[PDB]
Amino acid sequence: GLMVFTGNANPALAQEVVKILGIPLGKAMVSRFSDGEIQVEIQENVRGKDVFVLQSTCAPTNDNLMELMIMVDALKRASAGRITAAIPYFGYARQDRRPRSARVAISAKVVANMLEIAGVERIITMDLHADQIQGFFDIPVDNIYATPILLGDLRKQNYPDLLVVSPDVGGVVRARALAKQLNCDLAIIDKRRVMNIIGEVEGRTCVIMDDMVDTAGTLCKAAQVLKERGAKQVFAYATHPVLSGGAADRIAASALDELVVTDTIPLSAESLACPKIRALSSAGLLAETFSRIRRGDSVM
Amino acid sequence: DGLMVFTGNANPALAQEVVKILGIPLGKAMVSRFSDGEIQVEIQENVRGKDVFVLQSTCAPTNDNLMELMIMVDALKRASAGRITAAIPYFGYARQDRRPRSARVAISAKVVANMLEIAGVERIITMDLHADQIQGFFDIPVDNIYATPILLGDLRKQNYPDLLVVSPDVGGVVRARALAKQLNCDLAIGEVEGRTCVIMDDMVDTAGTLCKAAQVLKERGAKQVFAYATHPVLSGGAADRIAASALDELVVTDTIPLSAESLACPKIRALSSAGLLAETFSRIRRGDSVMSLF
Amino acid sequence: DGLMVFTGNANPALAQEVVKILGIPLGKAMVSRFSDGEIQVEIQENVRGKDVFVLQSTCAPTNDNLMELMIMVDALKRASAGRITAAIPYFGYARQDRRPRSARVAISAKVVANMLEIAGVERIITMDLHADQIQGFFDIPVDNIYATPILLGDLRKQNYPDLLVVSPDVGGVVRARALAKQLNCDLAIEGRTCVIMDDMVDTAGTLCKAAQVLKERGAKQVFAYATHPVLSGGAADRIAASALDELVVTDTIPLSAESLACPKIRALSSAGLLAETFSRIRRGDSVMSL
Ligand SMILES: Nc1ncnc2c1ncn2[C@@H]1O[C@H](COP(=O)(O)O)[C@@H](O)[C@H]1O
Ligand SMILES: Nc1ncnc2c1ncn2[C@@H]1O[C@H](COP(=O)(O)O)[C@@H](O)[C@H]1O
Ligand SMILES: Nc1ncnc2c1ncn2[C@@H]1O[C@H](COP(=O)(O)O)[C@@H](O)[C@H]1O
Repeated sequence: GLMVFTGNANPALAQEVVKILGIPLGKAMVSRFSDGEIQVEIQENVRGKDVFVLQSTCAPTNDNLMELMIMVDALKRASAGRITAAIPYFGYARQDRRPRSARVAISAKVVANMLEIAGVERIITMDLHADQIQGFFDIPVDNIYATPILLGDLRKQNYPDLLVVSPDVGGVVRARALAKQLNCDLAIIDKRRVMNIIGEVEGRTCVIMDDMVDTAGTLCKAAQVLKERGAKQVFAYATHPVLSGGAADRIAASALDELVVTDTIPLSAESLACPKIRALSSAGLLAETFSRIRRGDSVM
Repeated sequence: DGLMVFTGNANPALAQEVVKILGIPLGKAMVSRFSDGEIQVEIQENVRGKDVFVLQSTCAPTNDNLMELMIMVDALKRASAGRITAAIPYFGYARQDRRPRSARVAISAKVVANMLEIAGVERIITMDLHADQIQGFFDIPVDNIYATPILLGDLRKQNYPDLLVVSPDVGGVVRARALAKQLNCDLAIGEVEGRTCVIMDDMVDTAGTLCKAAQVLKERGAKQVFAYATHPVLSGGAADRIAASALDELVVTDTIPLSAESLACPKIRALSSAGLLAETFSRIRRGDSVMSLF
Repeated sequence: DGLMVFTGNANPALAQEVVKILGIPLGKAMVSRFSDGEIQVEIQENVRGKDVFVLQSTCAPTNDNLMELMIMVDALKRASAGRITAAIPYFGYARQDRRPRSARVAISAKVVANMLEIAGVERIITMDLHADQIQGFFDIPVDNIYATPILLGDLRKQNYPDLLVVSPDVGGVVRARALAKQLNCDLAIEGRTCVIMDDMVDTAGTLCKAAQVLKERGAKQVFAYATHPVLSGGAADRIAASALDELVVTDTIPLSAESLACPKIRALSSAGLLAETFSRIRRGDSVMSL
């Protein structure tokens, strides 16, 4: 019953997922017409099958979302038994509210509604930006943590004298949790009119952990501030390597020693040319989730 | 009064011309991008209880323009707009209106219909919808307006001798004979020598079909060949192949903005659909008959 | 196994033949009328957890046959059917699929799509749907099957001399070339045997004009094939009197008394094609492979 299809966002990652699952990748043309409208054709029988669609909605965001939307409709109309959208990086997640009642959209909610009306029956996502996005859906949402992958690597590196750093006074909650888990010290960076650091950073190898890195502006600003307070090294772990706005070259010039990321969003040719950026494989964690959910489907 | 018109980046010049005719300013909005390319939207004006029309064709880039419309509609809805009408002169994805011999494809135009309704769109205005059945993909009111008064207006103005209407296709003889009956001239699909031939389509994309017909018609001795179409999709080497073709001119509307290479091509002339849209909006606002116009 | 098939009054005989082929009994139901003419339905056996198919063309009397299907679906749903599929070989209201230029009309085919879905229908099976765009009126899966195999089966079965596929209307000239290609014969818009193929026949007006103007101008024989025999308002008389040599149709709509009487009208069984479609769907096999 289990089938897996992919869009163009992450096709290599999907091949690794099905490899582990011991199944072939479902065949589909996912392409464009001459005018740039999305052309999709499911090129095998999906009738009554349990279908997973692996497509992060990373850049180009709207294209990847519409690829997903259209694939879902084709699968629905071809009478798939069940449709799951596996969206490791969730595009528009950062637009989850209207700050100070600004006349903006709650885009994460539009996307939620979009997927539901296309006929998506459940969501799998990774390190979702805000827990509250789960309530934008009236269908089941499974949010998986890539923390094991990242902590796995950080441990292999055996850094002395490890210290977790919270870049801002947001995730102090989560930074203490990480520091408790590796039982090391915690330091916090903040700006009161980035100036203040509480906890001495002097002899420390500092580590920063995040859901995503975008421009890398925060990571790189934090890293300097740490080397300015004597830090030996600064390392950044992040699940989703968005890496827009000349981030790779900003990283290249920074006080940051290394950026470790997941392969949810494949690396640019620029990023692959950047020795400070290194990827880890999220495929095993994805396959394990697909298998747990599949087990549930065969209960009834 | 109460009426407001907004626009994304699909067709800004058309929007400006529409509001000029309406006698109102364009609604203030930032429709932009974040560094990662996700759409950035803020309504920069009060819209509470207002009768809001969003003017955005879902032309290329199709998905970006559709999502701008989606996100603007959400922004407006949450800012408590009284009513939201999507004015989509060119409806992208309209050609995916079925599954051919039931191939395992999407009915994309239905997906988009569902998306707009779920975002909070209450009414649709569109021009020369590729398929009339698309009106049935919606459960909200759909007004399909026609560029015929513009295109026929201009064609009649030209005052061509020995005027003959041609269906380039076969799946177009119905519309073509209706057009022939309205111009009272003969119809070809027929006899052609010595006569000025006119083709009317709702759409022009690559022009491959268009230009082939012009060639064939001339071979059989057509005096001149003219083409009239509402929507200038015009990809990818369309403008170039129209230039190099037996086609004397191609007249279109401005529902899709012309490219640089299309603006360079001296055979492509574009007519404003702005008057047609503005009168439509205006009639809708007063409850007057829209049908009348066509 | 967990498969159940019920019929309304639109096509009882056909449903019995489908069900005979499948090797199962027809589902026990009363589908009838109260004294005032309101639909009376009771499901007279247990359906819970079962995979229920209802076979009902919404041919004339359209609204009664449509309302029978609505009421049956509701009763089945409330009797906890595991799943409901409406098998509607002829889909009534299919010709109302748009609003023409200057007409304040309903898109009735869509009202019907909405009705069916709100009743609890989960999957549609239909035959030679009049406009493919109707599939987009539903947000449930729709399987449109073709009667070409049973029509072409019969056509080849009588080895007509000098066969020529004819397109009568300008509309379906495209698929007329696709038919000719499949029989490897010519296409027309003389002294040959002409076959016309169609989705349906209603008044037979255009068929009969076509048959005449083919005959006037030469043709040996004229034969017509159409899946759906609607055949309303004088159709049988118009056909008897026409240049047609035979009209061949399927049994998705049972022949009225007048059509039965007309020796030019011959009906083929669609039961094997419906029964194969049910099995393939049930097994998860591909339908379009047919
Ligand atoms: N794709 C994006 N890229 C950069 N910034 C964004 C994006 N989407 C939303 N934002 C901004 O980030 C803010 C939310 O950030 P936060 O306060 O950290 O949850 C929103 O108010 C937006 O202005
Ligand atoms: N954006 C597009 N550009 C070109 N062809 C398309 C597009 N969308 C759909 N089609 C195809 O064009 C055909 C519809 O054209 P028509 O036969 O004129 O209705 C279908 O086979 C579609 O798959
Ligand atoms: N039950 C019906 N009988 C006859 N004509 C119809 C019916 N329903 C709709 N129509 C009209 O038939 C035309 C399309 O049908 P067709 O000629 O089969 O393509 C439209 O102009 C409809 O208004």
